[PDB]
Amino acid sequence: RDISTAVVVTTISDGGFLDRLAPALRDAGARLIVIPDRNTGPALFAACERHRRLGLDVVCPSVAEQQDLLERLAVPDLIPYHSDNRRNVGYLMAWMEGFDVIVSMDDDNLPTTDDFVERHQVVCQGPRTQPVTASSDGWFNNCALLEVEPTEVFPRGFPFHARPAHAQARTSVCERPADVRINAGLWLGDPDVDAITRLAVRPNALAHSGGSVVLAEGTWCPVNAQNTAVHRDALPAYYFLRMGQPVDGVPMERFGDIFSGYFVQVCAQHLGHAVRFGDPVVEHPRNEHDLLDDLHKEVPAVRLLDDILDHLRDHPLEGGDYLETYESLSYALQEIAERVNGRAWSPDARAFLHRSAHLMRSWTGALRTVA
Amino acid sequence: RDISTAVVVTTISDGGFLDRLAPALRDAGARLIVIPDRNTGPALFAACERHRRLGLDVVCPSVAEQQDLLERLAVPDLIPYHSDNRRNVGYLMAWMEGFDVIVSMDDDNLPTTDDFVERHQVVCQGPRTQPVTASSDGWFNNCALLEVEPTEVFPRGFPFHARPAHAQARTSVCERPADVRINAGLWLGDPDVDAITRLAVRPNALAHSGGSVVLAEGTWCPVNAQNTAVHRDALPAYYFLRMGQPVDGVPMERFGDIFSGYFVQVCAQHLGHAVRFGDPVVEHPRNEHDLLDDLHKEVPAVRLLDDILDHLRDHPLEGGDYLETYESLSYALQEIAERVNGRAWSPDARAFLHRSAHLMRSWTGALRTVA
Amino acid sequence: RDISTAVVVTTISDGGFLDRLAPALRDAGARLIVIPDRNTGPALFAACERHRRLGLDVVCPSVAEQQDLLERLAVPDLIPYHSDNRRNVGYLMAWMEGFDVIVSMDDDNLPTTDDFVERHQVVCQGPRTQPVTASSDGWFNNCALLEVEPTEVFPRGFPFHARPAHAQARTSVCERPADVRINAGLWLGDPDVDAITRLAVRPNALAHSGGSVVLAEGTWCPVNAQNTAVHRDALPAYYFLRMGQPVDGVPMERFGDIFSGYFVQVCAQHLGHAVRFGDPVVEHPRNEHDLLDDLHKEVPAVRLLDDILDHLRDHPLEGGDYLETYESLSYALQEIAERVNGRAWSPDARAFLHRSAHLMRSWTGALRTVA
Amino acid sequence: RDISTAVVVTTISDGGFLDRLAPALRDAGARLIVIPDRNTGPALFAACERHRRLGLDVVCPSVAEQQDLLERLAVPDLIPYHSDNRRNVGYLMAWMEGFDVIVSMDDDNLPTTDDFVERHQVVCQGPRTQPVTASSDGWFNNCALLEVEPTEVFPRGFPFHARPAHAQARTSVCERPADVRINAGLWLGDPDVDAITRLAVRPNALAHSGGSVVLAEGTWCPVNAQNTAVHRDALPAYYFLRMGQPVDGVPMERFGDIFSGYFVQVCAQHLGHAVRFGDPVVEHPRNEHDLLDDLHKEVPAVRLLDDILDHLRDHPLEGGDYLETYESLSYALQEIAERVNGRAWSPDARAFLHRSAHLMRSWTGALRTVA
Ligand SMILES: C[C@@H]1O[C@H](OP(=O)(O)OP(=O)(O)OC[C@H]2O[C@@H](n3cnc4c(=O)[nH]c(N)nc43)[C@H](O)[C@@H]2O)[C@@H](O)[C@H](O)[C@@H]1O
Ligand SMILES: C[C@@H]1O[C@H](OP(=O)(O)OP(=O)(O)OC[C@H]2O[C@@H](n3cnc4c(=O)[nH]c(N)nc43)[C@H](O)[C@@H]2O)[C@@H](O)[C@H](O)[C@@H]1O
Ligand SMILES: C[C@@H]1O[C@H](OP(=O)(O)OP(=O)(O)OC[C@H]2O[C@@H](n3cnc4c(=O)[nH]c(N)nc43)[C@H](O)[C@@H]2O)[C@@H](O)[C@H](O)[C@@H]1O
Ligand SMILES: C[C@@H]1O[C@H](OP(=O)(O)OP(=O)(O)OC[C@H]2O[C@@H](n3cnc4c(=O)[nH]c(N)nc43)[C@H](O)[C@@H]2O)[C@@H](O)[C@H](O)[C@@H]1O
Ligand SMILES: [Mn+2]
Ligand SMILES: [Mn+2]
Ligand SMILES: [Mn+2]
Ligand SMILES: [Mn+2]
Repeated sequence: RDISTAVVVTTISDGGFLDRLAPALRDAGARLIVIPDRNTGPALFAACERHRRLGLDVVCPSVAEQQDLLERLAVPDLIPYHSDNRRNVGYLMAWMEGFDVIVSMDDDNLPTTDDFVERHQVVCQGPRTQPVTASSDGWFNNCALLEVEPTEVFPRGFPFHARPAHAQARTSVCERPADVRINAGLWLGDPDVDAITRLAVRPNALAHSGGSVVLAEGTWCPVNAQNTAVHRDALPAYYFLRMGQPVDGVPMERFGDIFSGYFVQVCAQHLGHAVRFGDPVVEHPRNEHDLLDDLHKEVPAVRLLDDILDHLRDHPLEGGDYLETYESLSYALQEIAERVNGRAWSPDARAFLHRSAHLMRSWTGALRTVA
Repeated sequence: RDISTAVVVTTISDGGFLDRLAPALRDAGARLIVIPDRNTGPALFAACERHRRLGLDVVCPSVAEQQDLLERLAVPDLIPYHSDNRRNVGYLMAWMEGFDVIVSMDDDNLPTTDDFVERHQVVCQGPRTQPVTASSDGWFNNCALLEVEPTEVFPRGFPFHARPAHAQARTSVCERPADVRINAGLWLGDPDVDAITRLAVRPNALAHSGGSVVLAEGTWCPVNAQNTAVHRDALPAYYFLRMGQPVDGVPMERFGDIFSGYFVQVCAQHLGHAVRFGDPVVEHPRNEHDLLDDLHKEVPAVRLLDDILDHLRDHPLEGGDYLETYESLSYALQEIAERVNGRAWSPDARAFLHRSAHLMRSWTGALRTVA
Repeated sequence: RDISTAVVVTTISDGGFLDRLAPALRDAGARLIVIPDRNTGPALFAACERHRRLGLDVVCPSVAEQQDLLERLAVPDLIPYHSDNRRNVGYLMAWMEGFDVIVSMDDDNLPTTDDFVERHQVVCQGPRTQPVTASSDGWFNNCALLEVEPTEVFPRGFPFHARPAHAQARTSVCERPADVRINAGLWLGDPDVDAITRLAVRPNALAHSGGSVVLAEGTWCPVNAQNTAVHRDALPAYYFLRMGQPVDGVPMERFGDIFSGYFVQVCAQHLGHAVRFGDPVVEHPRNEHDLLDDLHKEVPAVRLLDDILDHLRDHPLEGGDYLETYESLSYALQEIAERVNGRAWSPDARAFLHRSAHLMRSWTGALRTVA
Repeated sequence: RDISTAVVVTTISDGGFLDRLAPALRDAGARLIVIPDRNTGPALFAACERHRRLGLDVVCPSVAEQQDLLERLAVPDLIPYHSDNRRNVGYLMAWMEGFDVIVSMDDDNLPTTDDFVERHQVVCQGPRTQPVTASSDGWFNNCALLEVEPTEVFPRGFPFHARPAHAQARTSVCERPADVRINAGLWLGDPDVDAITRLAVRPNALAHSGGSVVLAEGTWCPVNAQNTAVHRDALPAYYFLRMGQPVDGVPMERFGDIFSGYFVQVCAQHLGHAVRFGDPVVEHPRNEHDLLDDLHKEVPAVRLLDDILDHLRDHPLEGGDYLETYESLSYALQEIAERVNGRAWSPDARAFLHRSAHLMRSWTGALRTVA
């Protein structure tokens, strides 16, 4: 059977990134779902049509076409505008059309090898006994698989409480049954670190030297949405969380895929599935960012992430598939919002988990409508 | 059958208010459930024991006894301390002990007649054809039943959008079947107005001249918790909402009973029940308050109340009893939080309804545990 | 003896208000300085030219002409756009051109009599023995000069702490030397009350029945900028204060003329000058406003006004003219910002008085440049 | 020639740090001024008396003695409690008593050599031709004088915009006249980096390998208050800035010595004086800190520091001594607060520079009172 792959990219650029992204996608026959926004210029639509007649199966639904679909599914207020949260439209469209693989990318992640789509098809491998990687502290640093200067770094969304003692953790590999459903490809150039790390050492990923790994049950690593393949069964749990909720009056941002990466990861391991890190590797000539503005956006989420990850360890989930498990996860987040203690847990911070949980069940309700 | 009545009062005073509250409660054999807090002095416990040996069936469970009960019901974080929200403990205790009538009062509401408890027993009257009062605009002003100087006023929690045109509304009385389950007694001296009205005209309620009324379906009026009797069947919907959630960064307060008054009211009319206003009347020598501080607390809730009340009109509910209806109301509030539009509906304002809905279902879950 | 009058109005309307404002100004030969903004449509410029051809000495400098003037005076950042603070440009222009009387008005205040300009010329009367009105509590309610329904009201900016006991205050009139330099004309229709009063009673001013008064030293009343004449000597202290400073994170608005009215009033009394209230009376068909939004804007300033007014009584001022006295007042506000105590005096609230003081001295610095 | 040295430390510890701090201070006959706070336990007072009997000239004035002193100098509200800002009391006391050298330290900075006081006496050296260090980019990284693992770091308060291109900057040493008035000793163990750096790489200072340098005019480096000697002439410009002012609603902290270090540095260079970095080196077993809480406190100041430093380059100062120059700097900060542009410059951020400027002049006013 032929594996179908759909690449999802939301962007506000002029479409010039298609010149380097299309070749690997066009040669493999994969579909590219470009999600524009209201603040997206008309040059993107002209760039999609130019690459469409070059052989690329690219679609670029206008904001009017996106809103009509979301209104038919009784979720007109779920996905906001002027935000990269609109990539959920691409997730939904690729899921309705029955694609096997959904590859989430940004407009500044460019494949480096011809087998980019083939490597991401590993999420359709199925269960089989394979070498699995476990860590004594329950955390794995995927940036250790890369050659990074000037010093060692951690990925964005990695819990800070476990960073100092992670160097003494024991990494072991064992032959165990595993079912890879999420494949987080690595990145060269500017690695996916938080604004804290980028402001401190300005890391530069030189090469991919560690190969690929599959994480065992209990070993976690943050998964982003800039070079990540998700099997269609696991896609219901890959909802990009809506940002903007204030923490002590400071609205959070840039962590929509940090939560989605951990949410689909804890849902996968509950269902006997695993997350893979490594190939395919992409180039990340990162778009220009105000690093102090990125820091101001991420800190509200960083202040809560360690506590959320700690409570998720002690909260067992229920469900037979990803829809039931993700909805069970949403109820667990509401229980965590009331038991967690900390100086950063103001009433607006606790209410952030409650509104997020409602939006998660609103996302699953839309998927159950098309199904 | 003898009707059982339990009066619930949470306070941080020294207990001197018992000298005028006990006579009407003691002569009727009603129980008084005083709910202290961590910021409550020991003089209250000595005042309860002094009145207990005078004939009053008064109980004053310590914060250790309250927390033990709430922990046994799997709700240790539901009711916060240093807040008048602890009156929910009195609601829960009176409901577990099987009291027919639950009368919510404050420590500055003093009965004026000997039949205070007997008048509040009207919530056990049952269904019968009685004169019911309807208004063309769907709103009733209970302060019009009082002689107020220097001008006409509206009760606290009355929607502001309907105040200017309420004078032209048509009030009609018709003989219809009604089942009174909530009785909001009126107040003399300082009436229950919002800080806007109290700062503007400083109203003084002189006498109760309008008698008593029972409101028909579609006619609403805010119900407070300072002189209100609730039948035990309707008590599950009388949960005092938790305050402190910020609206555009400003934490709301003083509207815990505004929401509970409207919530139990919309739940009652869905179940074919009605709300009564009038006797018994109490004196309100209001405690000393910083009126500008009261205003700063109420404004965050005032900015949202009109929109919430508008959407509740167009949202039909489900349920066979008050537990099912209140839980259905909690889900309706979450749908309203995403459809409502307005300048005051910041992400923290929308998340206020989501966390409140979770706390409402957490309150119903505790009632289902003892049941 | 040849008195010149310039009227200052800043607006974002289409200029239709000129149809009822021009006749009284055109017959008296007074100049109208209309200050447009960036959010002002082009119809206002066409309305000014249409009325200019009818005989009205009206000027309407574009935002480019305003910014060039403010840049030549080394104050390019003093006056913001998208704000009614731009009336300070009109204050500055009328002062540079040597006008004797500067009448501050809004686009919804319309004269009711033909002698509108002549009555406002009372600020050029000079010192003389005249009936002077004093109050035992130090406050005068100018709304008592009007017939107001449905109840008695207080003007916007009146201290709330002195309202309840003001009815017991003794009002006496004596023949004393006085020099009227500020004349606050009254308003029919919608009186100038705060949002607290307008939301509570919705006042309607029927007629001007109390005549005119001149307040003694030690008797204060807030002076707005919608129908107020200021002598050119007192104009340097009439700087419309810049709004937007947060108080506990809540930005203040609608009180720029409340401070300017009190500031020019305490400066005038220090120099032996007085404030007049009464004629000329204008009609105020108030523009449409979101009253709950007006409340949310005014509360931050209302929380601090009573304390600021109390300290201005204890603080003696220095200076020989309005420029020196206004600067001395600016330093006094900085001393008050550190000695005042209260729950509403967060660090941002105290810093509001410091930035306001610098902007006051920046306004006087620009006036010293043209002089 | 008979040089007096007073060490200033404010602390809430139990006084155990005196065991390792007294020997170097006691052998040199220097005075130790310990400034307790309201949240300081009584064990500190017992530790000071225990070390006083051992020969250490240590004083520990109670909060009542501090407040009496600050009240006599007409500055009772300048220095808040429950804050390390109370070291300004120690700065004031050491200045009133005529000490030549004022060494600012914290309770976790411990001398490593016997000549600790003698090395800090370099601020009494006077003008002479000496090796002076200049940098092409105008910045010097004093952490480059240390052996730091695992990677190169920048000191706390170093501008982030100049960090990437600083490696390409040219460092030259020339024989020029210089007058050292501030000597910033270095620190082993935990270096003085911001929370961004400490969270990212967790630096560890191994040894002092770069020697000592004296910076030229136009070469800046942040100066902290944990191991810094200031000549008594330069002490008036060393006022520890008061924290707590919100930036976009987020109160700043931990940067009181970042401003004081830059302020005393720009004042010294205007007067022909210089700043020295190097010996004496102290050990810094840093007190336990919540690093994410340190980050949440520092970000508000980090968002504004690069812009403030850029404008201080363009702003010329006036004055003959440090008092006149510091006051001239205070007025310069007010001009900068209105001309600076950026996303982080909300009204509360601009007003922070205005209230800080008034507090700077309030500090100089108290110094002019004792003089
Ligand atoms: C931002 C976070 O870090 C990393 O990206 P990081 O290089 O920082 O961020 P960028 O790669 O610059 O931006 C991520 C994507 O968001 C798109 N985008 C930006 N603004 C908008 C907008 O207003 N609307 C829409 N529809 N799209 C928008 C942008 O074109 C790009 O495809 C990644 O791991 C993830 O993007 C993650 O969420
Ligand atoms: C406040 C609102 O307006 C009206 O009251 P309004 O006279 O303003 O307010 P009060 O009658 O002064 O206070 C209401 C009740 O709250 C209690 N209370 C106050 N502070 C605390 C505290 O920290 N803990 C606890 N456990 N109790 C507290 C107080 O003793 C009294 O019984 C009424 O309609 C309702 O109380 C409504 O919620
Ligand atoms: C507003 C306060 O209450 C009372 O007025 P109140 O009827 O509420 O307010 P209005 O009369 O509706 O508005 C006051 C004036 O502000 C102008 N204005 C409104 N928005 C803008 C804007 O963005 N830019 C500029 N340049 N002008 C603006 C408006 O056209 C009118 O001339 C009075 O006492 C005083 O105006 C006082 O300041
Ligand atoms: C804190 C900043 O970073 C670096 O220190 P950093 O190790 O972080 O901070 P610490 O050395 O832990 O604390 C600095 C000093 O503040 C004192 N302190 C802490 N809390 C209080 C309090 O509530 N009141 C008073 N009076 N003192 C207090 C503490 O005992 C110690 O002497 C240095 O460069 C500077 O201290 C700088 O200001
Ligand atoms: Mn990117
Ligand atoms: Mn009360
Ligand atoms: Mn108006
Ligand atoms: Mn330290």
